[PDB]
Amino acid sequence: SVIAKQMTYKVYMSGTVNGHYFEVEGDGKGKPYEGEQTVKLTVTKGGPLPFAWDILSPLMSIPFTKYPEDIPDYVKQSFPEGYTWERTMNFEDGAVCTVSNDSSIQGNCFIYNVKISGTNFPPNGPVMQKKTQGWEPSTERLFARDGMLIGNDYMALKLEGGGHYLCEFKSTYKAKKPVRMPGYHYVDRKLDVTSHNRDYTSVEQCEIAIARHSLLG
Amino acid sequence: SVIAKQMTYKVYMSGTVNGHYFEVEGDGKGKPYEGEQTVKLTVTKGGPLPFAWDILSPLMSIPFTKYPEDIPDYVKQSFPEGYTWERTMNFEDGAVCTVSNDSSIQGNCFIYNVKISGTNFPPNGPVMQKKTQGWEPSTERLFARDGMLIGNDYMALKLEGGGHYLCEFKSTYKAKKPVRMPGYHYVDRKLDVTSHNRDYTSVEQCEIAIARHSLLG
Repeated sequence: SVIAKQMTYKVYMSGTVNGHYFEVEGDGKGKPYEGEQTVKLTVTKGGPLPFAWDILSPLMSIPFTKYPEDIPDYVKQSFPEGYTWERTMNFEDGAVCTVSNDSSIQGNCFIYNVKISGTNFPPNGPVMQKKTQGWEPSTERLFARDGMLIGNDYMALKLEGGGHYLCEFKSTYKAKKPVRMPGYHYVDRKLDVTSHNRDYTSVEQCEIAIARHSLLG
Repeated sequence: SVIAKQMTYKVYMSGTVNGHYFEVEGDGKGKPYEGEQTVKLTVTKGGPLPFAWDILSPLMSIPFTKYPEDIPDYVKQSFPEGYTWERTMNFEDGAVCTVSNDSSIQGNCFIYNVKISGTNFPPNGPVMQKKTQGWEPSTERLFARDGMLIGNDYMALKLEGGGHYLCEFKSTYKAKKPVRMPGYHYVDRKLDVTSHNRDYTSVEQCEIAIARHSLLG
């Protein structure tokens, strides 16, 4: 097993949202087998960002998911060779982000290369007016198809003054070598911003991610 | 007590799928506060149906959901006046159904009026070829907006041979008077066809439904 009980990672993010180019670099660590991690992000280009930080936070570490012994762990099995993923984020006011990731390993250090293209955020909307206050806890539905893992997740941003702003995640995770596939299952997650400077050009995040069966049956 | 701890209901369904008209009538009973119910359905017009029974099974009973004390029960509070809902079912092969419900109560019997319009089921697809083998248990994500309950569920039909046929549920539930709105939460469900005749003109189903918060602290 190339995945130690304690691990670090580096994330390199680049892309455009509503035509605004930026780069973010991150240093993370955690306990992959406990589904616990933390990351320090720096906006290295195009900060301060003109859009809500929250739209980037779930793009900056699926090896840090607690899997029980009876549910094959697609992502961890992929190492050392690693995996890629693609994701679409469909926001309820019509905006879309497309994201691609390539993940690899270097000693005790995962390396994530992530690219985002986001468009059609209304200038009106809570993303460009920064009215978001973090994501609700969520549950990804996962199942195996043609040797890839398909993920779906109904995510929701909390809005300044009470309501929610919805975002549908669709994810395709692809190991760079075939691995043992899981059955139909779920991952419960909780993602929080745990620190920031005033303009969110320096940010830290905590995540907890635990796989499980369906609760009923 | 508006809603008794042992209740019956009557379901009246009519609609069109790929232009085929049909009517279904049901007698149900269960324990609304324990999230347990059974129903006996008869296809009274247009039988035998030329499409998989499974696409109708989740359209014929949200009063029968076990809610814990701390999560407001939107649907039970709406009685005796009742509620309406609208649901879209979006299948991954481009098939779609739109559904509308109106519900009320009469003594110890709920009355459900449901109308469905479905189309675009391909002739060699699993619905028109009757290759489906029931729904996976699922989890509906619910939250409050402008006195209404918004629900989203990532559903999956099991197929002959072992894959899945995905369907996205989007639901809007509307109480007929103002009630105490719940916070963001989940309902887990398991729906089984427990008995049927060969052409599915007589069918019995069982359902379990339980509300909760996220599993993570």
